[PDB]
Amino acid sequence: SVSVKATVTVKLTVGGFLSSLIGLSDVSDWLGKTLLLEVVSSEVDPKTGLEKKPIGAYAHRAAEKDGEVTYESDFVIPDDFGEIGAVLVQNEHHKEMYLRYIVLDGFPNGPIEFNCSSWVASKFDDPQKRVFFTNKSYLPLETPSGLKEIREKELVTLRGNGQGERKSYDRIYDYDVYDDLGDPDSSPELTRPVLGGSKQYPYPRRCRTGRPMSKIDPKAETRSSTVYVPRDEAFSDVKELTFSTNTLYSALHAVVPAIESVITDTSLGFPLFTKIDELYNEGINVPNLKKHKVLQDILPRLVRAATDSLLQFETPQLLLRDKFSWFRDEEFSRQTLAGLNPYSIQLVKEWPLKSTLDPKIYGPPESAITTEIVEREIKGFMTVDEALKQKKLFIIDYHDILLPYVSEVRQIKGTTLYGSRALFFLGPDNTLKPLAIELVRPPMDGKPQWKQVFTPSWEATGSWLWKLAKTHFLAHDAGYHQLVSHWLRTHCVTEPYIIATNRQLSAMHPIYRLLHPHFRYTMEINALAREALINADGIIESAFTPGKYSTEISSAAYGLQWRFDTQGLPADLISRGIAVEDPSSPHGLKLAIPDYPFANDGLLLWDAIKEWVTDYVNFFYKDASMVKSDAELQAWWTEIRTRGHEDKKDETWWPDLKTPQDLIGIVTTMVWVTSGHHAAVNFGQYAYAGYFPNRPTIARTNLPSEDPTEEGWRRFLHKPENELLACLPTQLQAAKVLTVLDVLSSHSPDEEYLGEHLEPAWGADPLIKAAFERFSGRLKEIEGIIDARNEDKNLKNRHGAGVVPYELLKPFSGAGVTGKGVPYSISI
Amino acid sequence: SVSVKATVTVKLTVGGFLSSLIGLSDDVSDWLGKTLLLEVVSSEVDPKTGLEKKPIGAYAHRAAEKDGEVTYESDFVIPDDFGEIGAVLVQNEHHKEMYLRYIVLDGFPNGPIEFNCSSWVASKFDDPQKRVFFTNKSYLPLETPSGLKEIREKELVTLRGNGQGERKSYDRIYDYDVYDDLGDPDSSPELTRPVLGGSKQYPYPRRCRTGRPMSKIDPKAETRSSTVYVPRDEAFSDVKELTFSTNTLYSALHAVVPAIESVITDTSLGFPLFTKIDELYNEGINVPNLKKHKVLQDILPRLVRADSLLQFETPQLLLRDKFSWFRDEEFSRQTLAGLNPYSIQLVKEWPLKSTLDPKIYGPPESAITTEIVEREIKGFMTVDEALKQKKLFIIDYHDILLPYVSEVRQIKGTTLYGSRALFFLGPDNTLKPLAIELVRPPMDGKPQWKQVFTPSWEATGSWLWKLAKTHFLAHDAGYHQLVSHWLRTHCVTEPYIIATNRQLSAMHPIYRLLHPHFRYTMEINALAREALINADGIIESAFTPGKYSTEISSAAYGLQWRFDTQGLPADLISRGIAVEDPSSPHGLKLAIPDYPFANDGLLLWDAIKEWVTDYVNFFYKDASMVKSDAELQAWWTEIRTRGHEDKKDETWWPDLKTPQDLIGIVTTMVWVTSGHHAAVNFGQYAYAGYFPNRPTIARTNLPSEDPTEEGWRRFLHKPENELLACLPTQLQAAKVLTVLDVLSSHSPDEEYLGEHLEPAWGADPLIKAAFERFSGRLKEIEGIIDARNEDKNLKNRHGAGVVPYELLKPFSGAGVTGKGVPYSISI
Ligand SMILES: [Fe+3]
Ligand SMILES: [Fe+3]
Repeated sequence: SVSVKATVTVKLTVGGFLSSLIGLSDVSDWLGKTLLLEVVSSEVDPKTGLEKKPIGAYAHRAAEKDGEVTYESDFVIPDDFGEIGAVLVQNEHHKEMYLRYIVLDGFPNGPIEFNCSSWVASKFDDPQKRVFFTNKSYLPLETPSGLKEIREKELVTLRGNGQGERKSYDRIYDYDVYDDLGDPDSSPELTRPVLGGSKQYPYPRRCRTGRPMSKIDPKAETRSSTVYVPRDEAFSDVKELTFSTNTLYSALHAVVPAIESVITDTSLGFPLFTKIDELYNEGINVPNLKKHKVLQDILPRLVRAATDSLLQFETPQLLLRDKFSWFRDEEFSRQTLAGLNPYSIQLVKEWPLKSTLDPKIYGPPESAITTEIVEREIKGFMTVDEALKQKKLFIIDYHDILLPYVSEVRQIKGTTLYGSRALFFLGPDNTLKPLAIELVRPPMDGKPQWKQVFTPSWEATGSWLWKLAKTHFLAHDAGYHQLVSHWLRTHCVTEPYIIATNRQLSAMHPIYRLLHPHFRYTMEINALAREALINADGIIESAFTPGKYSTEISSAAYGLQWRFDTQGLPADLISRGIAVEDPSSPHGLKLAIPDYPFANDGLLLWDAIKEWVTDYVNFFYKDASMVKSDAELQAWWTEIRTRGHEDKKDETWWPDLKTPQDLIGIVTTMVWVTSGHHAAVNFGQYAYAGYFPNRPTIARTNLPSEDPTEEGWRRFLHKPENELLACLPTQLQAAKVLTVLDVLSSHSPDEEYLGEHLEPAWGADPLIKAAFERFSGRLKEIEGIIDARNEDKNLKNRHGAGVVPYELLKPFSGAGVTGKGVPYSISI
Repeated sequence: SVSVKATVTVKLTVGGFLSSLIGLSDDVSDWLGKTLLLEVVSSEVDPKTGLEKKPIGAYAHRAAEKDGEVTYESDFVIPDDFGEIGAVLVQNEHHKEMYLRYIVLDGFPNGPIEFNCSSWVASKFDDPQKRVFFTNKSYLPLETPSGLKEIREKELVTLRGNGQGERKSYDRIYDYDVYDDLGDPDSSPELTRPVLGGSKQYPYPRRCRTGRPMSKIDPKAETRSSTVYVPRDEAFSDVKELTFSTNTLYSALHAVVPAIESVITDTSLGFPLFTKIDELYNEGINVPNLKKHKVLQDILPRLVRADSLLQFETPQLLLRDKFSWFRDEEFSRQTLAGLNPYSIQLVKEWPLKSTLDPKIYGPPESAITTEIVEREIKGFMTVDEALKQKKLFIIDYHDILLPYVSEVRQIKGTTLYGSRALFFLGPDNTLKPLAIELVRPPMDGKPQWKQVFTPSWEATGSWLWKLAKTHFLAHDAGYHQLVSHWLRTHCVTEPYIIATNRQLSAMHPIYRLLHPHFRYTMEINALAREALINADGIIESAFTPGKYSTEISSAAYGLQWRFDTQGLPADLISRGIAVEDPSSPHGLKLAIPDYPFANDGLLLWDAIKEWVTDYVNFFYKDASMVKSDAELQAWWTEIRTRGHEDKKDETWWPDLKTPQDLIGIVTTMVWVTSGHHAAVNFGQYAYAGYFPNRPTIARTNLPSEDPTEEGWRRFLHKPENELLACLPTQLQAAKVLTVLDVLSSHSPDEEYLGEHLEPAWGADPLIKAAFERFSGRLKEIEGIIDARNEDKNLKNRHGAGVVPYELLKPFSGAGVTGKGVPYSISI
């Protein structure tokens, strides 16, 4: 018999810490007397073939260091037991405890580490014993015989039965539709359509919460301020208060209601551009502030010291470099390639431009952007048909997706809408020139279709109409960026992958341990987004052009455009006509826009990631038969298509999962989206939209040339800047958006950067640890490649007088709003 | 024997009132005087002897006291055989001078006899010779009544003086003398300036002789003085209100400006933020040494408010559009409708080429190229089609500026280039800027530096374009202020005024036609040679050429100024903007059809010319009457040979032999004093009050001129700090903004072209009728212009955020209205 010492390290903390500290509803009641431990053998009883009996041991307290308590248990294990493959834990305390890790000592051949990083419920809440595996990873068919049944049982435990209201201690991962965003029990004006489950509103599923349905609106799930996620996905409880989720929680439920308390007039615009400059210079006095000093610690870039507090915004990086760049047309076009939404521009392949909408409903489909209008601005270089053949015309085209909403959005007080197109021309020095913006209003109110084209002009009136048309198009791009490029294609579509990973891949599965850092933090951020960002009267509705139709439009974009096989960066660039496969070219891709900072730097990250994923997959899957025979892997991919993205389960574009290369393609796509895609659309938000006239979230008024009256037109001619002010966000909308965007762009102190620190199971296997080291080195090299590109005067889309260097895909960064740094996961 | 009563009306006031009120240097009781000796002069000689009858006397005695108008009174008796009275002589017994408004003779049966005096009558102790005032009837010299021939010629002798002496206060002597009082070589060899006028290298219009002693350290320099002499009646400030243009400007240059120079002590302190520039208009500067005046808050309300607060009003350009000053289309629109519409000219020859000495100034070929231009315009037409169809236009300062670059570049706080700016007229008749070329001549051993800048699609070329615009705009500011404004109006006009008083009798009809167009100018120019264009004056302290600024105006004078291109039609033809075409409006086909200054100016030209035609034709029935007018002939000769002596030999001076010749000369003169001056003067604060739109100086070189790796990186990192470093200092900005707000303000007693007539004009029925037609034509033009500013097809005056072009509307109220055309150069 061998003597064994079990050391259990527990973190000192409590759930729901921040809510109290900032005032929205003892230390001795926290920790328990003892913990029951059971060591589990990796091998079944030889000869009998049944599972050996776990050997128990109760564990008691010992020391307290660095905010972490140790629990100790000295026991003895028979020698015919074999290696230990897992440990079972039961909490006898009446409250949950957070277990950091477990070390088994006294073994000759070495210490045995278990990575817990989990809350262990009070047995009185859930009597089921928790199992923790060693850092050794196994395909299902390689599971040690003594662990095969416990592996399957734990998966059964996390799947649950698809019923019941989820309790805070549950660990059950399952799907449901977005039926929780409206508030019909509060007003029928807060009623919202269910997103997911129909041909008309397709949508990714989210984590099932199972709260009771409303009696007023039986399709709506009742609202709660405590939105369930499985217990360990609520990372905010064991992170510092500067953690992303904690800072965003504080902004949405403390700072924003405080803003709404001092800026009560919801229709008060800025009367002067100087008043906009005050947001950054003098700020806003907010006398209302519960626990004001705590917020000064949590949000130092926002809440400043003094019984009352000052809300004051930092200068956005765009303005620190060039106070005037926001109205230069070349910076407008530069930002389609290097700004916060690099995902919309595509190649023009058909000419003239023509809508696909039913002309019997939406009016004449021919674009008002004419060949002669184009040649007026490019002919000193080339003709239109020349430009088409040489891939020099590019477009951002929101016409067909936005026009079906115009009539309805225009019924909302304080906003309007157009179908819009922005046309660009790639010059000889590889910089974009904006050629035209077209704005359409469909036939409605008995009037016919309204349609105009605006261009940079030689005279003041057309020049001002151009500026107002940019404001409208920019507001459409803000909505598309926030709802589609950002919310839909990262946050929203990823949550079903997370759910399926926990439902179908065992915690000891290698692909689970590969995906895990890329999936942390996201489910909890998304739950807060459903509670306060994309809900009825939430942040986006209150400040973006489409109002209450904002989230529906992301459903339409999902149904119309989203497919898994174009989410990887090469396939996205190819799909938009920006690249063609070319063995001669860097990365195998010939770019029709050669200086495209987002895409140039993204392909460096894509290759580095792919090579890491290749090394990892090849370590565990030596051939196609090992892929096809992995029942967990196959069940995982199947559930992603059939439940997570159920509304697209029948589409033909889903990749096969039959070879190791198939798996590499699938994983690289997922983890590129959660790291670099999200980073590129997320951490530049304050830099470019913090000074909101550069990127307004809403254009509140129609163009003066839309059915003008003599008196309105004369107002426009007299004081055109006042038309822009009346069109730009209100003071309340500006403060709310700036507050949220500053938080979203901020790297928390404990941000986990792509390829900086390895996972426990990765560092436990020498060949994986080595591959991670090569990955980390590749990323550090990429840092140096990007830094040189930002000093290259030939790359005018990232280097120039007053130009912001493109750093959003530099992997590593310090804390704060730095404009660089790529986390593993969607963390904010 | 007829009994007549004289009613002299004298205004209660004293000379130099402002200088006391502004605390820099006798009580209402002692102001006036005791008696006034009046002598009536008959217009007819003795029909027997043919000798002049003697004048009938009478002492006038202080009689009444009303309305700041004290009247003297004198009853006396005139013989039956005296004749119609043609003049009255006046003598002042008081030790102080006095200012008479008018003299009325009551009693004669044919009506009252009214004498317009409007003049200061000195003490007999300073000048004993008595003062003659004529009736409002006008006479050519040969038509002079017999009893007035000798008095007429001797008043002219009195006004001319003896070409020597030092001019005293009470003097009324008009005479010429060169520009040798701008330097101050007697307080630094640095504050020394050359003499303008006299040399084939420093030609210049003459100015009013002051007589003050020469320089103990420099033979060719006149002493400096706190009182600059103009003939006594030309010092109109003494009888105008404190709000009068000359009074407000005296306040600014001698009170406000020194107070600013007392706080803002760092002559190199730039603006650290653009937000600091905005505070000029929204918060002001605290200026302490201003409550020493507390009169400034009444005289300069737009400026001196409430340690006193100097705050500036928002210029009109920014009221319409905070952002128009960034826009390339507003830059180009202002060559046609801004404060300097006189520089743009048609490109006739391509390619551009310098006329300067290649072995001193480098290759003369321009870096503007056909392929460079076609890169922007081929969407509309080729270069050859553009020159053939008159679609390319230029403002070219290269050859005049390049010779000064090396010397100006030795001045700390400034630099210089030779510049060209090229434009293209598109199909809706709006201009687009194509390129600016900046040139530095070979100096310091380096070759010629020459770069062309254009509107760009990339941030670096666009910021270099912005910086090139700043330099070009500084050059246009200097050329506007020194040439378009100072030289071609104020400066070249003063000799006309001098010659008119020297050679045309006050009773001469052309004297009386010209008088309102010449009022106020001489006193303003004296204020200018004392505080505006002097060594270390306002211009030198804030304008790109610094100490070389006035010389450049002499250079443009010598190189370019000719009398026969100063009329508006001849100016337009000379610049290639217009060709003579009987079938176009005004007989002129305009290459730039929507050209607000030229369109509106030709309306005024035609209205003025028809008034002058009517007046001249009333008095000169044929060429013989023009040829035999010894006064008129001596007038034109003195203007050529003495007023503009350095050009007296040029072949372009018009002849003066026919009524039509006279109409052309006068119309040219009075267009310049009214519409020309108004168009370059009263939009100054509107366009240059927000000085980044029109900076008076560009203090730093382009970053692309022999760049260092480090400086180039500063430029890339924070390009708006390059622009701040180039833009005027906080001292320079506060000085120019002060001056321009004053120059752009119409005093309340501003006399607008064709509103009120002169006394002699209203006295003759056909002249009055002709004036009424003139006045109506002008009122009509107001409504023509008002409609033009509502025409959306006239994109150069109508559009979103665009300042209407109102600078040549004839009538206005007081203040900085941006409209209204005075008779004269009044500010
Ligand atoms: Fe995000
Ligand atoms: Fe003037």
